[PDB]
Parts: sequence; structure tokens; C-alpha cells
Amino acid sequence: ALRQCAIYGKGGIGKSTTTQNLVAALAEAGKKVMIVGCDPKADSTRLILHSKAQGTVMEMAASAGSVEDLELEDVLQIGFGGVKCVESGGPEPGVGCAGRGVITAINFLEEEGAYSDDLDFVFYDVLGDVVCGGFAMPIRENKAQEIYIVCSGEMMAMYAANNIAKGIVKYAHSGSVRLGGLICNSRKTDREDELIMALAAKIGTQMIHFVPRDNVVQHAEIRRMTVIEYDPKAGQADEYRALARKIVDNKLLVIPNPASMEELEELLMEFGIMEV
Amino acid sequence: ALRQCAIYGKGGIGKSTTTQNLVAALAEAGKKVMIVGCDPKADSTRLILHSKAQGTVMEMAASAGSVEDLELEDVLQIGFGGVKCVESGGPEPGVGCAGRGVITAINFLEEEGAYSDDLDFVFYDVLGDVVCGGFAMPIRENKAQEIYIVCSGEMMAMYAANNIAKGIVKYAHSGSVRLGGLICNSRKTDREDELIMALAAKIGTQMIHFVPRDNVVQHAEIRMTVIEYDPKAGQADEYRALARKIVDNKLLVIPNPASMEELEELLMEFGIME
Ligand SMILES: Nc1ncnc2c1ncn2[C@@H]1O[C@H](COP(=O)(O)OP(=O)(O)O)[C@@H](O)[C@H]1O
Ligand SMILES: Nc1ncnc2c1ncn2[C@@H]1O[C@H](COP(=O)(O)OP(=O)(O)O)[C@@H](O)[C@H]1O
Ligand code: SF4
Ligand SMILES: [Mg+2]
Ligand SMILES: [Mg+2]
Repeated sequence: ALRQCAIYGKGGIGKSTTTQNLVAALAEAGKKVMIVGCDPKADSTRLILHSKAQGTVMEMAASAGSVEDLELEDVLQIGFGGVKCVESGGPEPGVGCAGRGVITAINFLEEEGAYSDDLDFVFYDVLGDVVCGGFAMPIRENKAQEIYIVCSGEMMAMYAANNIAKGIVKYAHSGSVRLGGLICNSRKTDREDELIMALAAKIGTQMIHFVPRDNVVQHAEIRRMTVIEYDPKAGQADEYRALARKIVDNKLLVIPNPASMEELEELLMEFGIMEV
Repeated sequence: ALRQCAIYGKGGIGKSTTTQNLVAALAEAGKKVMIVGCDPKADSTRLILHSKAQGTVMEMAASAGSVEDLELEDVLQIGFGGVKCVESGGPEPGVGCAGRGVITAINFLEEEGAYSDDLDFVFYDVLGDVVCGGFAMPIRENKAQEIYIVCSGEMMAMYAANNIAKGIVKYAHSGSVRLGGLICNSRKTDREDELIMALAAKIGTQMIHFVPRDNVVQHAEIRMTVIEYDPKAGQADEYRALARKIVDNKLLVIPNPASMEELEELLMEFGIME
């Protein structure tokens, strides 16, 4: 019954906002969820916890002088709707591999039995600008069976989405990691929904949901909360509830067929975003 | 006499568009300069060479089966104003280290003595979303002495800029790597220039130049630089102004990175409601 998911996409695309909000809607519906932050920015749990930034696995390990000396209560926190929160963290910029905290955190959580019997979902919020090291680990090491990619009608967001799809293809034989769909997080661009639906069709997936751009998100976040908590009656709260419901009901889990750079350019040219 | 510089920033911020134009202005002023593309997107030399994509060091090494069997001739290309072009490349997504092409490329260029006697400048165009592996090598291994950052008024662009600064601090005692300044690449946001000038002041650097958002860039790219397409355009003078400012630069500091709270404080002060 436990379903392990990962939310990938380029930086600033809306992974943390989307994940925390959809998870808050899952908790609201009685689902037991854990969010594991896998982005060195380390603010993937702040809307669930109402914190400035949660102490990461790496910070606690460095403070303690060992990962082995740590216990679950050093790294795991319960927030809104009983959602469990862990933040991997990463080394300081310029030092080691930026994704090494992801490997450390996931192995620690497994060893400590953080993946309890009552848990219905686990969501990894993963940096997607590069798909290597610890960032590729949820895919490569079969940790997240359902991948959802947050993207937009921008080339860099589509390129990043297509690269994550390549990673899934590479490890398709190794486990049961599959692409569940694309989540279009609106940038208020004309034909954006059509472009992402076409990109989804081209690579053998679906655009599971279109998330509109809404200022209520900024209003909730400035108060360190999800829209679900800040204004449960807001239109945007229903958008996150619909996304959460569609992920729960999703049965389309595929080995994608990534597009070439020429094909990505062809799509953007067709939907007006690019010149010939 | 050779000065080695590096241009950092988040993906899609404009790194490749800025670099190929400031270097073009250096070449037209008689400077001998080489661009080493350190981004897996591998379209960092695309415009100066007037190509769709230059054959990367990784592709050529993979094609040859070894770096030892690789030649300088089929990795280095001369484009506009005699500018030398090298594209590092990277492995396939999900595989190895995304920055591996950078280590391979820089070590190959050194061994082949691509850093010739006549060369005045070397500009590394580095991916800045992560500061590790090959992307941190020009800083960590003292390859580029002058660092510069293309950013915008967006949180993720400023956050990226601040981490590059942290990387410079970490290796300040290991070599002579320093921060030269910030380059604001306009997203047509009100008070965006003030925000980047403030971020620069906060971390002990300068906003060396403000690059406006211009459609002439798209007109040139549809596959050459602005200085090649329309040297008389207003935008061509913008990059010329930047080039003058990097040679005339001596403000190369050990930065004082801001906290996340300080980055938020800056955005809250200048940033405007959508
Ligand atoms: N649907 C949305 N409507 C409005 N603002 C949004 C929406 N989704 C994300 N944002 C905003 O976009 C910015 C970046 O989002 P974030 O979730 O932190 O991205 P990521 O985790 O992918 O780096 C934040 O300022 C956030 O408030
Ligand atoms: N000053 C500018 N004016 C207009 N378009 C620009 C400007 N700078 C960059 N661009 C555009 O922004 C996009 C991304 O820029 P690029 O240099 O490829 O980014 P990066 O190398 O940082 O990923 C391209 O479509 C490019 O044409
Ligand atoms: S594998 Fe990825 S995250 Fe790790 S050092 Fe290389 S580029 Fe950085
Ligand atoms: Mg995030
Ligand atoms: Mg580039």
C-alpha cells in the first residue's frame, strides 16, 4: 500500500510549493505522508512545519560528528496534518558532491525504519537541473517508483523534464521506476497547457494537471504555510486537491520515449514560443 | 599577462548569450581570448562559431575511446574575431557526474598547451545551479582567478549567485580565485537593477553591468551573436560597455555571502506583486 513518489524539475519551477500543497491535500483527506527534501536549498518542508528552514540530516550529522549517532527525532519533524518532514541537506558549496546528503538521508531513514507501516505516501522533492549523484539516486537505486516532473512552457523547464525522462529510461531494467506524468506549473503563457500536453504525448506520458499561477500562493508562503492551511476555501486549494486526487488515482506509469533537442525546439516553434 | 576568468549563474539566466558577446567586444578591441563552455547544455560557443552545436570534448573523447587519442584540432575551433572555442560537454542524464566534461576538457587543454603565449584572456562559461565536481573545479583547482555572475531579480538566480560566492570563500586560502562582480540580465522587472546593486553591496562586490532584455538577441540567435548580426544596435554597445568594464576591473574580492533570511529581506524590499 505504501507508494514512493519523487517530484523532479528545474530550479524555481514550483516543486516545493506543488509538493507541500498536494501533500497537505493528501493529509487533509486522511492520508499518512512523509516529505523527504532532496534539494540543497533545504526549504522543501518549511510550509508544512511553519519554520524558517528545517535542520538537515547533513547539519545534524556534522553537529553530532557522525550519521551513526543520530536517531529519528534529530531529523524527523511532524507538521500540518501529521505530515512527517525530513530535509537531506547537502555539503557546503564548492565541497564534495551536492547530492551526497540525499544518499546519506535516504540510507539513514531506511536503517532507522522511518518508512513506518501506517505511511501511505513518501514524496522526495528533488533538484532536477542535473540528474547525477544523489539527485539520480531515487531513480537509479529504485527508491521512488512514481516520478512526476514539474515543468512549464519554457525551453529550460522542458529540457530538464526530458533529461529526467532519459534517466528513467536508463534504469527501467534495474527496477520499477516509472514516469507518472508532467505537472504544468503555469507561467501565464498562451497555449502553455497545449504545449505541455503535446510534450507529454511526444514522450509517451500525460500532463496529469495544470497548476495555475495564483497570488494566494505568495500570501500563504509569506506566513510559512500551504494554501490548504492558509485558505482552504481558495480556488487554488481545490487545484492542489485535484492534483493530489489524480496522483492517488493515477494508473499510467510508463518508460518514456525522450525527445531529441530538435523535437523540443519543433514543439516550442509550433506553439509560438520559438522562431524558425 | 594571461588573465583567466569564469562566468557563473543558474540555468536559462543568459550565461551563454552574455559571454559570446562580451568576448566578441574583447576580440574587436584586439584581445586574444578563448571560451571554454562548462555547461552540459553545450550551446555556449554556438553563436561565435555560427554552428547549431560544437562537437564537445566528451563526444570526441567517447568517439575516440580515450582522451589520449583525442586531438586539439577536433575540439578547438576559431570563430568571430579569432576567438578560440572549446565545449566541454557532459555525460548522459542520470549517469556519472554532470561536471565530468569540465575536468576532462580543462586537463586536456592544459596538456595540449591550448593556453598559448599570445592568449590574453580565457573565459569559462560554468553551470551554476550546483557548485561541485567539475563545475567547482575552476574555483577549487585555481583555474580561473576572476569570477563573474549573471543573475536577475528572481530568488533562485540570487540564491545561485550567493552559493558561487560561498564556493569562492571556501577556496580563498588555497589559491588566487576571487569574485569580480555581478551581471544583471534583465527580466523586464521594476527595481531589478536596484535589487542586484543591493545584493552586490550586501556580499561585498559590485553590479558591474545591467544587461537589458532586447528582441535583437532573438533576431541574431535565429545562429549568430549581436555584434556579428547588428554591430550598430543599442544592445551591441551594452556588451561593449561590459567588456571595457571587465578589463578595467581590479575589484576582485573574497565575498561575504548573505544568509537565506538576508536574500528574502532584499527581495521583499524591491520585488513587486505579479
Ligand atoms: N502555482 C503557483 N502560483 C504562484 N506562485 C507559485 C506557484 N508555484 C510556485 N510559485 C512560486 O514560485 C517560486 C518558486 O517555487 P518553488 O516551489 O520554491 O520552486 P522549486 O522548489 O522548484 O525551486 C516561489 O516564489 C513560489 O511561491
Ligand atoms: N539580454 C537578453 N535579451 C534577450 N534575450 C536574452 C538576453 N539574454 C539571454 N536571452 C535569452 O534567454 C534565453 C536563455 O539564455 P542562455 O544564454 O541560453 O542561458 P544560460 O546559458 O544561462 O542557460 C535564450 O532564449 C536567450 O536568447
Ligand atoms: S554528480 Fe552531480 S551533484 Fe555530484 S559533484 Fe557531479 S555534478 Fe555535482
Ligand atoms: Mg524547492
Ligand atoms: Mg549556456
